[PDB]
Amino acid sequence: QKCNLQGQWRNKLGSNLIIESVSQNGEFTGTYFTSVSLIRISPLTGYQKLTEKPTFGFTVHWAFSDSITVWTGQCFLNEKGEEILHTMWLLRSSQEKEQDNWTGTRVGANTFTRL
Amino acid sequence: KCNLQGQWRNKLGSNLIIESVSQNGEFTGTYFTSVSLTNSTIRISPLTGYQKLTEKPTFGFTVHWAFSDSITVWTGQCFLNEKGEEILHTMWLLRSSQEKEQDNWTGTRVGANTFTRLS
Amino acid sequence: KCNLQGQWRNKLGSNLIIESVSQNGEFTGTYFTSVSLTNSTIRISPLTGYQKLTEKPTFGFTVHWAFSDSITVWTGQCFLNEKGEEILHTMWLLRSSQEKEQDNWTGTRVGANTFTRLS
Amino acid sequence: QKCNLQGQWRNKLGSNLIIESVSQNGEFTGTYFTSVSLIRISPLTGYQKLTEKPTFGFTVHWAFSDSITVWTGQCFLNEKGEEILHTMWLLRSSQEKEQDNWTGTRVGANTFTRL
Ligand SMILES: O=C(O)CCCC[C@@H]1SC[C@@H]2NC(=O)N[C@@H]21
Ligand SMILES: O=C(O)CCCC[C@@H]1SC[C@@H]2NC(=O)N[C@@H]21
Repeated sequence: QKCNLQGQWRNKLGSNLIIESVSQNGEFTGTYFTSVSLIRISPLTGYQKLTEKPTFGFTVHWAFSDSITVWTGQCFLNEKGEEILHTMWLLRSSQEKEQDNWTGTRVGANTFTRL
Repeated sequence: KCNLQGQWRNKLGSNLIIESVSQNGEFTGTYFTSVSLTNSTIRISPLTGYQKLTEKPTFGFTVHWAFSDSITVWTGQCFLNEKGEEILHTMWLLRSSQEKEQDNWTGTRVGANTFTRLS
Repeated sequence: KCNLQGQWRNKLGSNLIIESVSQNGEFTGTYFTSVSLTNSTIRISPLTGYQKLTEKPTFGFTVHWAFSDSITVWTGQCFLNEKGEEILHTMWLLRSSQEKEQDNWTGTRVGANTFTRLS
Repeated sequence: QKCNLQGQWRNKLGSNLIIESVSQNGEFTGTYFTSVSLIRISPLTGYQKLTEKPTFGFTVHWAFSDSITVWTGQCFLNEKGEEILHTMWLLRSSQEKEQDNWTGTRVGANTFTRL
């Protein structure tokens, strides 16, 4: 356990984060399955650092919606010795007009643990 | 619709280049920041993300800084302004690498930037 | 130092008025927003907050919207620009009232605004 | 238990939030005691809504520091029937120059429970 993000993860909302083999340069791909909404299987792409307790970020391209979410976070080993992802996210909604842009960005935080 | 391809700058003078956009909305490119937290030499850094292929597309991307242990993500939407020029309204989160879990709370900065074409 | 007292506007046309500043940094005033989530009639709403009484003061405040169940908080810093005019750089969180705990995650919007004096 | 914010609260960082009697118009005052830093007793001022499951916000004026934090959130009764504050916050640090403003705002989330 050294925070190679590869594998399946869940958050408290019940969403599933599936991350593939991390490339030599830290790039990864995967799949996001969400139970909440403002059933979707959506692709993601991002990067992780190659260090101990890596930082990372990724974008989910929500299927059948005009929204996008980005997450960024860092992986740590908790007190019980297990890997936890601490994240914060921005959820962008599509606005009809430029003047409505101020309303288009939600923010939040979630922790992921392994399935 | 927008064409996120090409070169953009923000008010800080940072340069965003989107190299290619695929039919699934995925894109790749580079980011050259005019500002940093670190005292290390800034270098061009890679990015990956997605856009919607719609009118006034939303998009998001991650920059994997080549010169620090940080990561930044942006998400935003492209509009045409009054003059009919393309503008990307974005907000971003900058993650710094913390030493221990107990310091996690200090690790995330937030901000906004608007990108335009090079004048 | 800045004098946060008086009238300010942001790029959306919203009007921030700071009525008074006490020696402990506490201030009160009102906010009139040019934009809202609701379709209800916008009305002037009260605010309370604090500034540092330093050069280039940081500050924060909360607006208790009079016409909705939302709350917004801003925090920022005052600088002098190139022309020697006062500017407040802020970021804000807008909390909307959610029906149930399970919807909490949808409840917080974020953004940035800069405020200047009335021209 | 109907989310009158009055009383003592703690978050997972071990900070203490002390909120006084809420006024007729929803305004409140109080005191914030933090264990983390970038011992402080600091004043706060803010407002709560007068509704069920009230939203709220407040500013803490950190003693002996040039920083400010604002929180905004909503109070709910959890599954065990107890009051929880779900919050997000912006922490502003004082920058030396206008050009450094981009680096001055941290963001986060915390949940408070009663002491
Ligand atoms: O110093 C680091 O650790 C990485 C560089 C951070 C650059 C930040 S990220 C958000 C903001 N927008 C930019 O044009 N650059 C900065
Ligand atoms: O509609 C509501 O529920 C309350 C009005 C929200 C106004 C928002 S808060 C942040 C942003 N800055 C402004 O000048 N007004 C909007």
